[PDB]
Amino acid sequence: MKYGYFDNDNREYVITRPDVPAPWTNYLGTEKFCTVISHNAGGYSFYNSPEYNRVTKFRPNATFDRPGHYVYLRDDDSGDYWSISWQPVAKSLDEAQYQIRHGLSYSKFQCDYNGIHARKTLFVPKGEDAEIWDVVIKNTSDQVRTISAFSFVEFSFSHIQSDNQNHQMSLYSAGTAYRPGLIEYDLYYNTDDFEGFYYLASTFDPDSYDGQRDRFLGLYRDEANPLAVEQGRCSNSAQTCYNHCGSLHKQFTLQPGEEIRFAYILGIGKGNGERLREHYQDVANIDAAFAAIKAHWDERCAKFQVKSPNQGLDTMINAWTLYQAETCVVWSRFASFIEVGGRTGLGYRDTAQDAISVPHANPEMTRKRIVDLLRGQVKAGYGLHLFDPDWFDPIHGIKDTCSDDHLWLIPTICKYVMETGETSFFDQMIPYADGGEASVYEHMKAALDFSAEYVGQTGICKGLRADWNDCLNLGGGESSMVSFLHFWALQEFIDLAKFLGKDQDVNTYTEMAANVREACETHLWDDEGGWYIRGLTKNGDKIGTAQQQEGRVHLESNTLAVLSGLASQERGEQAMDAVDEHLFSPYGLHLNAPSFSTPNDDIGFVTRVYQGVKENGAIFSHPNPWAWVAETKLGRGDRAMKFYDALNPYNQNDIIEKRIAEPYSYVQFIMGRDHQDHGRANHPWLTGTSGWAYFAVTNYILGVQSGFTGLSVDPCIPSDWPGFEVTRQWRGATYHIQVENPDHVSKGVKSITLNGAPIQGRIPPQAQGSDNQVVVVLG
Amino acid sequence: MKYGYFDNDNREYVITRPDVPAPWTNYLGTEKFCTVISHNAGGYSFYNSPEYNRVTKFRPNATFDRPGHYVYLRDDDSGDYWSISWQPVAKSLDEAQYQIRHGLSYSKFQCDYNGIHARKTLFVPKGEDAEIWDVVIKNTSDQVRTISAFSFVEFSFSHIQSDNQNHQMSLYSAGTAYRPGLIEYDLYYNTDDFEGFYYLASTFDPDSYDGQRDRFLGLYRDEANPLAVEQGRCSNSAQTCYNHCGSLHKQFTLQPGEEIRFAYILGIGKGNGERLREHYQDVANIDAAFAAIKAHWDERCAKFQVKSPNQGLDTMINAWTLYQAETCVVWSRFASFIEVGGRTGLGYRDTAQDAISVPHANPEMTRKRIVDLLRGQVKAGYGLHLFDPDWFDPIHGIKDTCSDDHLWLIPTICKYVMETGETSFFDQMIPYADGGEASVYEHMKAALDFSAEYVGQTGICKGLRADWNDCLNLGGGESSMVSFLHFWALQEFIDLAKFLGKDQDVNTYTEMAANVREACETHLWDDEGGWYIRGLTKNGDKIGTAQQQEGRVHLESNTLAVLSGLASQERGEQAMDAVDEHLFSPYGLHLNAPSFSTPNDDIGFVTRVYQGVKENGAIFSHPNPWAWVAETKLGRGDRAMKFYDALNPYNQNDIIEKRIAEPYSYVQFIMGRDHQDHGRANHPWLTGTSGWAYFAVTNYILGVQSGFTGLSVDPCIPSDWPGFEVTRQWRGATYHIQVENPDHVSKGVKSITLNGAPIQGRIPPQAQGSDNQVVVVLG
Ligand SMILES: CC(=O)N[C@@H]1[C@@H](O)[C@H](O)[C@@H](CO)O[C@@H]1O
Ligand SMILES: CC(=O)N[C@@H]1[C@@H](O)[C@H](O)[C@@H](CO)O[C@@H]1O
Ligand SMILES: CC(=O)N[C@@H]1[C@@H](O)[C@H](O)[C@@H](CO)O[C@H]1O
Ligand SMILES: CC(=O)N[C@@H]1[C@@H](O)[C@H](O)[C@@H](CO)O[C@H]1O
Ligand SMILES: [Ca+2]
Ligand SMILES: [Ca+2]
Ligand SMILES: [Ca+2]
Ligand SMILES: [Ca+2]
Ligand SMILES: [Ca+2]
Ligand SMILES: [Ca+2]
Ligand SMILES: [Cl-]
Ligand SMILES: [Cl-]
Repeated sequence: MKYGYFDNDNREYVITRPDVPAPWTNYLGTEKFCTVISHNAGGYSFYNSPEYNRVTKFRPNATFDRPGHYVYLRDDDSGDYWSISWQPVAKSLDEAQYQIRHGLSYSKFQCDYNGIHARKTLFVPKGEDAEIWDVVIKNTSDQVRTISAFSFVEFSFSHIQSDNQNHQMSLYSAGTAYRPGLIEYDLYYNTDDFEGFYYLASTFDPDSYDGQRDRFLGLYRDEANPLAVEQGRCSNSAQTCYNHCGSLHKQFTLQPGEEIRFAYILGIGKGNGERLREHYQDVANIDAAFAAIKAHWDERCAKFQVKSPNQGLDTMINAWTLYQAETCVVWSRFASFIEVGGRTGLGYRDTAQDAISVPHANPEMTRKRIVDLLRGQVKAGYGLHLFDPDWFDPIHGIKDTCSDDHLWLIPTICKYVMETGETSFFDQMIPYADGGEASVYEHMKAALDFSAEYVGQTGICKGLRADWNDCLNLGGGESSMVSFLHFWALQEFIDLAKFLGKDQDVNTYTEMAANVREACETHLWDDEGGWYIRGLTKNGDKIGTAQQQEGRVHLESNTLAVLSGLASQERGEQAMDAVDEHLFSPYGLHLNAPSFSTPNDDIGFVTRVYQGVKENGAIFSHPNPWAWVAETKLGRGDRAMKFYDALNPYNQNDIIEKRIAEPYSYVQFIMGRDHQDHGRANHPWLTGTSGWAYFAVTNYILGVQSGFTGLSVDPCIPSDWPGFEVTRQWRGATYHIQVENPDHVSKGVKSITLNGAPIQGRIPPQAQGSDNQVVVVLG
Repeated sequence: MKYGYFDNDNREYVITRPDVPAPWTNYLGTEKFCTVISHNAGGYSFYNSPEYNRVTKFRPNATFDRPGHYVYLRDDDSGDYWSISWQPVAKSLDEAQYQIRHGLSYSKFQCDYNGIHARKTLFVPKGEDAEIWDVVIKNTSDQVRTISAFSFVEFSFSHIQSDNQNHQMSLYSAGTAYRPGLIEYDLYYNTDDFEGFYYLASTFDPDSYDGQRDRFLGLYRDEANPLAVEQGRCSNSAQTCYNHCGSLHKQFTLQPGEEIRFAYILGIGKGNGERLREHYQDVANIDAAFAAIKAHWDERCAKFQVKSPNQGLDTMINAWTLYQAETCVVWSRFASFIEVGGRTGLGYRDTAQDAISVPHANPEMTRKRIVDLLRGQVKAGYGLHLFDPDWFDPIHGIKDTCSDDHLWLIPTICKYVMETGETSFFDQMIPYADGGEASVYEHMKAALDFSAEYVGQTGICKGLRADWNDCLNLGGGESSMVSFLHFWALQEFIDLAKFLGKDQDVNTYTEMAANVREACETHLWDDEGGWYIRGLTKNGDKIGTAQQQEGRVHLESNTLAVLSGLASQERGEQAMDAVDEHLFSPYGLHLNAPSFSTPNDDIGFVTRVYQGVKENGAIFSHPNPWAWVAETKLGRGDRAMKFYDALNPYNQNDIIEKRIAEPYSYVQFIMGRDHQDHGRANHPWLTGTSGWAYFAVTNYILGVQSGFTGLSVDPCIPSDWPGFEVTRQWRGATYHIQVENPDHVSKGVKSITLNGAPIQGRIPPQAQGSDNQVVVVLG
């Protein structure tokens, strides 16, 4: 079963029927004002901080996703009414035809019902902290029609906790006032004239309005049947206290075939509403704003485009996955339909990894996030697991420290400089979260040294509070995952030190890496099973061996052993063969097998989690891309693509009855084989799987990698691929790459020509604005 | 407009139409399991801790109060369905007749619709941690009817925060399993077999069941139209993860006039569901449990009953206000439809005051709360503003300390001993919250000494974080309210010291009281306005003077000046005349006038609050009873009764269009004259107004007071009252008091006879079980 399809030409996902088994969302905004909106217009907006500056309310985890940003239409001759989005009125699907087009930073809602065609485009324009509701109403019937339009949003008390509880205070913390075409919402206790005021404006001069939720909706009614809409007019309510809304109404008379256009604007700050309602009265200004949003992503998408034999890969890499990855970098991970309160700010390992994915498209935000992370690192070398970057914009103990957090930043910083060429970044002085300062370079060394310090007697990194797996809590125990990550970070740093001419550091960290490899190869390999163990408990018991009944094969240890470059080709192939044989499923790779069932606090909370769920035996998406990278390093492109195709949301467009979640978005996890709902995807959008998938495909499968001295092209693809093409923008120059595979191999470059001339090795960075033809022949 | 009436004979409030402008709630439970239920069966249950052991979910502050504890009925011949409570199905009120009877610790729901009579009684039986749903269905039509019944509750993830957010974790934290007539809900991460399991059972053997919320309700449907109910059968769902519910269904065939009875049971703990569903199959056990709940309150009500010329007073004192006050003592203040998360445990000043109200009816719980408060006091003498008594069941700094908290405990402890005669309580050793221990007596002295230490250069108590008024934040500034409270506490302690023969302490605290009175009479009286000021800022500027434009007359300072006994009769009368002239309104006494409008942090947050709202110029109920007491001390009974009648919810039974809130419950505050909604009552049930109102009427208007050596009767009533009668149980003996007012005075006892013999002064405590005739003649 399917509910829509991908429109490649318009870079939009088209939902043809709104009765999807779950809300399929999209993100509006690219700067500070953000809206998480569903295909049923449910959702909410916030400014900068989802926790402290929510703009409109949201009642989560319910059968309906309300409230939202709704436009109700009413036939004033019959009294019939419906919404442009299917919900909340939910007019029969046998009578009304709905369509939703989710695009990059905008969503188009359409409804054709009983002679009236209506369209509503919701998007947050660049340069403003507001959301435009571009509405078009057309009379397609053969008679004159009189249609009234009503808007609705329920204003938030701003702090999520105040919307959910402590109403003894929040119910008396705000008020509404009305001015022509503008409902002004005042957060009475917020003295800031910008952040302390919200508004809902209309480009038309209203016939009626409502600022009080209880008056617009009415007693014993909700968003599905507002009293104001049913009766055909608002009550012109506005006062201090209780719950507030933004409802503006206007009646229109339409001749047959006639259409009208107007807009509603939801925004923040005094003065802006009056200004924007006037500005957008000239629809050309709305079209210009929309064009700017299209340009924003056209510019980003153009920097990396691929044409290959795999349509699913092309569709996702050329738009959707780039989009999802950058959304994570810009908006972090705490504002979705799943993350709706509590945690806020930046997750250290999350943003550290996300930031490695799109420096080619958004170097400015990538740099900003990297600086945020460096400011969030303590002198000891570790990172603050969860923090608000605004805290350090010009601290927990070791007990709350996760062992992997800080290490992820090394490869990311190196990649940022490789991509931008901003070598001076390493000399920038950045303060530590707990006092003092150091250059970016020294911050990196502090991280590498920390992991060398916190090891066990055999040289394996301690797991501490938790490693990448939040449910693997070893403390004094040791993590294979962390040691492999340490090795990867060390390899990256060594290359940097060589490039910078830091001979002393090259020797120091080459020696450190050598010790890590020796320790891992000696202690972490299980020669009976043929794979790498997950780690060891504080008591020295190995976790993940061939003789255990639970949790024998783990995805993190085996994939990272290869991704880091630590494992030999021989052990790498066998370990990954174990991954394929025991963890692969048509929906992707399971995190571990068999699932844990016996509580064991020497291992972690994972042993107390349902089988096939979350960290315990489910298909946790994030590490899947690590397997793809591992396979490319082993030179097995067909294996890598098998894994890619299985997890690619695009290929599950017609199995929604099982998947449930958006076919254009990677999710946190899919129920594993041990759970009856095996196949059901959970938590779309804000997962690091997106950035890693993008990074893995672009840098390893397609094999395009920026470097300190040049651009490398070393693909690992399915042997049956005749070749592929990639357009890559790097440091202001364009590289038109054509890969040919006449002998049908998977990996191995026979020759590379730059503008007709054969070259050896990397492609040196060419002049700004230059266009270069790169032909790579495999063999 | 009215929506119901008081049924004095059955001690119930009868709601005749369910479309009340707000949810009118009741509290089920008297031990550990509690349910906050509305007249539309909306609401939730929790065990001991509302914050960490919520049993069923609640989506607060919305147009509908859902979810709840619902029973859906369906005519299987037509497919028509409705709920016993009006909502959530909301069958037309022109077709169905609904009635709700809220009683003491039970609620009766009734629905008569199209030939079917249905009744549902919800109550938490003593001795069990569960809620019984006693259902009776009767076919009143002239034909055979086939009716199916379905239950519904949405199980909570237990921690309120987990229901509201962090679903990335909570959605996978529980599961359901089914056994005959029992849906077992497992909080997977809670290892306790009792607290970690909930259930919904039926006395009947089900035809179908549903443990998954999404299957019972269905896609794009909610509690108003569950798919299971519409189709006439559940899907027999049960699994781990996602949202869970407790739905059990059974079809019944009823001959004309035939009726059936069965029950649903919502509860906690493994093993209990299977046991109780069997136990209640014998309806006699349900009736016995209900009889125990009736006995519980009959015993309590009988200890103080009044018969006077004022029906509203009698109705409330003989049942409703006693009920509300004890509900506060037992369940604290953090579980209502307003308090739904965040704060939990005990508020120091709140429980300290509440505990003075019902020691005659529930001495055990009163003692328990007093011990909780003593354990929550630090060596310095002050109390922890908000704490969980379970923490100290065998700490903030001075910056978070409120200046009044600890003082309220003195009069309360003295009253407890006067009431019970447990003089040995003073010698009990109780540990301080921050280490060390001291006798109850010494704990009290530590509190009194603290307030003598923290004073300004003129001898007035510092306001610190805040005094009784949470929005009056003076810090180094001084509070008139605190000094008056200190004087009251000192007077109470001095009497105790005298009684115990502690001569040294008598002299010490008599001297301390003398200094407080001199300082207050010299510095706090405004001789231009004729009242007591509210306090002084840290800079020495008086707050509440005749020359100021905002906040001239305050209720707290003027009432407490008299209640404490500090003010002279002359100043007391004039100050209270200012209260009457400037603060009285038909809805009660305003807290201050004029309202504040200019932000002034030297005074407090009250200057930043909307006018006529909350602490800024609204009718804050809590201090109103203080005015009643003040008037009785001045001997003006008519004035006291005028204030009582104005605030008495009972008298507002037919002005619901303005009041909105329950006419049987005192509320936190009523919108003041400065707000357009003047008259609207907010936050019923959990307000200290109830305990204070009960204490004020019983001890001062009716004038019945227990003492260390005897019972006192010194009433202050309206001069036109011919007299009144009171039945008082004290220390195991009954006192049948008859007050006669032949000369029509307001206060002043001419004679008192005990069993026919004239006596002078207090009535000595008589023998256990004795019945005594007390005749008091005023004059
Ligand atoms: C105006 C306002 O919101 N006042 C409330 C006050 O009534 C309440 O007692 C306190 C509890 O912490 O919070 C706020 O101060
Ligand atoms: C099983 C489970 O609930 N796991 C989650 C984990 O996925 C998440 O990353 C972490 C965040 O603090 O909380 C829990 O550990
Ligand atoms: C935002 C967040 O806390 N994401 C975590 C991620 O850091 C962790 O690596 C992974 C595995 O446990 O689970 C995700 O939920
Ligand atoms: C439970 C609670 O915090 N109740 C407070 C009470 O202590 C305070 O005396 C009063 C006046 O500010 O306001 C109530 O909301
Ligand atoms: Ca037409
Ligand atoms: Ca404001
Ligand atoms: Ca160019
Ligand atoms: Ca009949
Ligand atoms: Ca359990
Ligand atoms: Ca007796
Ligand atoms: Cl994730
Ligand atoms: Cl209150």
